Amino acid sequence: AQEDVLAKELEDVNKWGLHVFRIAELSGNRPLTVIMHTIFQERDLLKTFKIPVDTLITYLMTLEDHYHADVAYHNNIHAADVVQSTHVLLSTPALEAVFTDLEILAAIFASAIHDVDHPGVSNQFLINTNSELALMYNDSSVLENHHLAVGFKLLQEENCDIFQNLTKKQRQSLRKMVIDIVLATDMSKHMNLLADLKTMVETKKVTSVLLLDNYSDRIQVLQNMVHCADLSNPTKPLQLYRQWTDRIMEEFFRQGDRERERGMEISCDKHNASVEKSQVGFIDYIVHPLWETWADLVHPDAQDILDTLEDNREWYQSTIP
Amino acid sequence: QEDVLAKELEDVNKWGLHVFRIAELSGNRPLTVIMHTIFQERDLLKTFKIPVDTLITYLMTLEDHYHADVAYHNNIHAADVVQSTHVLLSTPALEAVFTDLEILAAIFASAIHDVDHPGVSNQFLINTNSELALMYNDSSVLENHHLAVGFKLLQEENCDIFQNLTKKQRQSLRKMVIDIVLATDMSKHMNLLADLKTMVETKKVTSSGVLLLDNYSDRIQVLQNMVHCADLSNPTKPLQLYRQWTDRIMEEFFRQGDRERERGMEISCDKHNASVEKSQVGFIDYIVHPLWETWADLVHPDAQDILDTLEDNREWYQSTIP
Ligand SMILES: COc1cccc(Nc2cc(-c3ccccc3)nc3c2C(=O)NCC3)c1
Ligand SMILES: COc1cccc(Nc2cc(-c3ccccc3)nc3c2C(=O)NCC3)c1
Ligand SMILES: [Mg+2]
Ligand SMILES: [Mg+2]
Ligand SMILES: [Zn+2]
Ligand SMILES: [Zn+2]
Repeated sequence: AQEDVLAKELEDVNKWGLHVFRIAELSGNRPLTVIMHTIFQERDLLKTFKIPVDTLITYLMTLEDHYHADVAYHNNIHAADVVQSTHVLLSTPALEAVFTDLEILAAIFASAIHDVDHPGVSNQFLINTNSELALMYNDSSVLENHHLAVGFKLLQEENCDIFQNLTKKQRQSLRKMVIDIVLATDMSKHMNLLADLKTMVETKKVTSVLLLDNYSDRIQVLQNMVHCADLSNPTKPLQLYRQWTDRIMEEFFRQGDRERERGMEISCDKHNASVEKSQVGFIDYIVHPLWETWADLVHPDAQDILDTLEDNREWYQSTIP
Repeated sequence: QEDVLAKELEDVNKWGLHVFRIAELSGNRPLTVIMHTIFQERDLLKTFKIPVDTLITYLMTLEDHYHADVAYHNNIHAADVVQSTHVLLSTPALEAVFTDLEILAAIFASAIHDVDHPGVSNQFLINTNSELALMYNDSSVLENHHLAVGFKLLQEENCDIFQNLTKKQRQSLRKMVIDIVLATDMSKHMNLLADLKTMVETKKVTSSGVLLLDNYSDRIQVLQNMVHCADLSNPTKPLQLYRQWTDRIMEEFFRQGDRERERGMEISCDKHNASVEKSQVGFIDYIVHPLWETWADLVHPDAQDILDTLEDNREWYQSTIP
């Protein structure tokens, strides 16, 4: 009966605002595994790429295992939500028959692994406390390089190589794209990514659907697409959004509590925080400029997402005065 | 022995230092003694309040992480790049341009720039599905690892030569060292060269022809090209040095070839099928000379003696071709 309700909730996999937190309770805490299996079935990705079903389950569970169950925001539920959101953006009418099967595979895999083994703390925290991770990666996209190293490394585990039947050319190319996509999720790169997206909207070329052309534009589109999915919480129905905020504030406060345990200045402070004002500014300066520009690329496919974000923005603002 | 090395070292400020003899007479400690002399000379120990024993401890531990069994990418190559940078930092046209901190980073970077090199290329490591390429997502694989090793060794007991620096000082130098080492990757050559060409066209300079570099972007860029130049300086040294570096890179390459043929890899590096001579002319013409000429255009006329040797060696190597 739980499998019954689980399978019912999975009927909404193609819809913005899927009940991701319920799917997580109903799956026995395997949102990423169940959401990823259902998406591969939907898009016929097992057959196309000859992925044995048992290998795909075995990898998915191992990766899911490598998201930390004690990090409030950057955990497996978030990875799941990011995969399903890229899945929906990939389906936009303005991009129909634009991306190859291998590019579709790259974007969804990249979404799955994009935050794996996330410690619940910022790049800057890891730089300033002189941690193994920052020493390893020379202070440069430290977390995102790690996510990638981990997401690939897990393919080598027993019965875990989901790409065993791709050609060597397919695999080299998929690898390069996954790396390019996942490094583009570092927020220190947001302003530069959005510049390029604006330029592409401004020089946009369309059919009587979107034309590309060359690897450089296609990759930028995929990079911006997964960044949008990554920052999609404030575009979701408000009950989903509000839970996403409580979780990121918890993680943010746990980090400030560790910076205090150290005599570090506090970036994060649970006796200073102004949650509602911070969310309004997040949307106004970061989240709305990205989604406005994305909506422009795919006009008018994303109008309802954009209307949703604007409503949520107003709601949060309304809590202030 | 301690007398001969004393005297050989008195040439530390000269292009064409007898670096192989120094390695010999120091008991394979050329990076320790060359770095040590340099810090004394430049007065880097008083300026940065470095206890003598800490530098020595670090330098020895740093040098031990160069592989003795790799024919080019070892501690003699790291002693050599260090010394070559130290001389280029003394270019008339760069007089009083860089701070004591920036001089320190250039020279620290030089020293660590190849540490723990396996004697094989980034493309090898990407093709052998290596663990280092897995870790660094195929980007500047070697170069990222050299840095992470260099900095980690400072945390060993009595190896933190930076202990008496302030916190802003440590951040800044850490940043500079990384930008400088990442620039040693040859994949980045052409892009750095174009940028240096840009700087020369639109260059500034006082009435002594001393260059004026205000912002970080321009100064780091110069220190990047300066250490890249030092790395690629072997063809510009006296012939009896150049030849010795060339035999050594050719051995390292032919050994990578062996490691390949073996593993069933397509052999890249091929000893039963290379012209050492023609490959050197090729290398000078397409990479080393466009580089040191452009550098020469920046500090005109100061790099003249250097560019002249480079062109006299190209001529000699081309004379070895029937
Ligand atoms: C892509 O990398 C990263 C890294 C850290 C946080 C995020 N996301 C957020 C940040 C913030 C936030 C909070 C206070 C000040 C500034 C920003 N608020 C939210 C999210 C989110 O996506 N969901 C819920 C609302 C994304
Ligand atoms: C900085 O990165 C790297 C990597 C590999 C070789 C080098 N340097 C050389 C390469 C080659 C060479 C020879 C044949 C074909 C292509 C290149 N010859 C020489 C050096 C050198 O610097 N000293 C001795 C002469 C530099
Ligand atoms: Mg992330
Ligand atoms: Mg190197
Ligand atoms: Zn994320
Ligand atoms: Zn080198």
